[PDB]
Amino acid sequence: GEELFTGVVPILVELDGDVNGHKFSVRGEGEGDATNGKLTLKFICTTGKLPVPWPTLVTTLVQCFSRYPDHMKRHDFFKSAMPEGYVQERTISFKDDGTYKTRAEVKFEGDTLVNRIELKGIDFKEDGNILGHKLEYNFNSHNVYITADKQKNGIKANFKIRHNVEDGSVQLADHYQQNTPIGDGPVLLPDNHYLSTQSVLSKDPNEKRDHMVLLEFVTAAGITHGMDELYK
Repeated sequence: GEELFTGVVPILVELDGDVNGHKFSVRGEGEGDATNGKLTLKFICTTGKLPVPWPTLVTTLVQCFSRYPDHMKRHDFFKSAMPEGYVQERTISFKDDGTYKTRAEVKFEGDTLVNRIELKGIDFKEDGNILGHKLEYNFNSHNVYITADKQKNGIKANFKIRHNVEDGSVQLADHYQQNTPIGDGPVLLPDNHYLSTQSVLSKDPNEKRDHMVLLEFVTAAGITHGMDELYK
């Protein structure tokens, strides 16, 4: 629940990936401040060079750090499933290109929130925008649309990421998401709402390994009932 997220929380991220047979690993570390909706992480490709553009991994690499406004806190499934955690699964369909399938478990290991991911990508084009590394190193702002999945006792989400391509075009990545709690504990199943997400990508000038520094802000919105500041 909310009590685990009231301060600054250390984060660890571990990804094992395989895209068109190219195997790679990513590790990240940082901290999250759910009260302000802020995440700061640094990621390293521990196997060498990354075979895909860093931006294509941003969404895969802990929505429990979203800032839910006071009047919406009963719609925060992610924190309600902690510390035991949840499984997050996605299909990410890159328009005119391949598909990522991801499975992650997000849970606390003591004081640390840990996101452990497996990623499998198939059907990518050798000189498409992904395997051809034609995406700009930046990120746009997007909304993540959430709805309850009573039958799986969790949530579904959908959104479309727009990756800037170096030639001025846009590479769409359609996201279909499911989250299911780990274990049988009670959870909060929300009304429809969304997460507004901003991200800033940068580099550590003293880092020689292939890496990504990330700052992210995430707030929940889309429900108005109970927000008295909106009356007048």
